[PDB]
Amino acid sequence: PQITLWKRPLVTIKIGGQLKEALLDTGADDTVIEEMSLPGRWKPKMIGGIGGFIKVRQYDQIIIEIAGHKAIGTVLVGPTPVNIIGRNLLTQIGATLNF
Amino acid sequence: PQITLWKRPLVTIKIGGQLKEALLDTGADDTVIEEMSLPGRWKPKMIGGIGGFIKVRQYDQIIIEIAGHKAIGTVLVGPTPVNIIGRNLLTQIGATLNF
Ligand SMILES: CC(C)CN(C[C@@H](O)[C@H](Cc1ccccc1)NC(=O)O[C@H]1CO[C@H]2OCC[C@H]21)S(=O)(=O)c1ccc(N)cc1
Ligand SMILES: [Cl-]
Ligand SMILES: [Cl-]
Ligand code: NA
Repeated sequence: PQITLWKRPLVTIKIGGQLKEALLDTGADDTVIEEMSLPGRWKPKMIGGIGGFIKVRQYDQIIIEIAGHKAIGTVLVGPTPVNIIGRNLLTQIGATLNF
Repeated sequence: PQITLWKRPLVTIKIGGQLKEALLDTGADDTVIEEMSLPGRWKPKMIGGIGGFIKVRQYDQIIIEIAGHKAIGTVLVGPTPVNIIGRNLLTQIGATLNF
């Protein structure tokens, strides 16, 4: 698709068999989702955003569908205000910015 | 251009007579620039992201040149860690996300 930006670029994602809404976020290096259970081990990570830094749980090699496109990669879990799809998975679904 | 997302989508902007580097950020509703002076009136605002909120100054009807394309709109000024071009100005330069 070609998504304009007059509204937030929200899409449906599917992770752990559950549908969620997430924001396609070219300003995010990494994908960060609200608290949920994921399989396997996690590693610590700190990410910094507009109000400061937060701790998240880093899960690698997680299967996630984004707007109908399959991705398998790193998902950070923590107190993000909205689910955000960052560049690590936007590249997997072939997304580009165009103007 | 077409900008891939392997790296942060940074561009040069011109604002208030100054050249700055900024991030093309589809996850940002509004444009937020590090501290600088701008002409005219402003009003205080709080904006929130990962990490919490910051206080900014809201200036309306500001012209910015973004990668060579002129746009006008609201610019928030305050202690953001990165200059961000948000959707309010991305729309004006015809930016889309494509996959
Ligand atoms: C979290 C989003 C809903 C909103 N943010 C835009 C987002 O693109 C920020 C934009 C951003 C970018 C760098 C630093 C601070 C904020 N990215 C971000 O927090 O990404 C974090 C996850 O990946 C990491 O890579 C970047 C920092 C980490 S925001 O910076 O909080 C913000 C909120 C409101 C406005 N008007 C403008 C920006
Ligand atoms: Cl605006
Ligand atoms: Cl349009
Ligand atoms: Na003004």
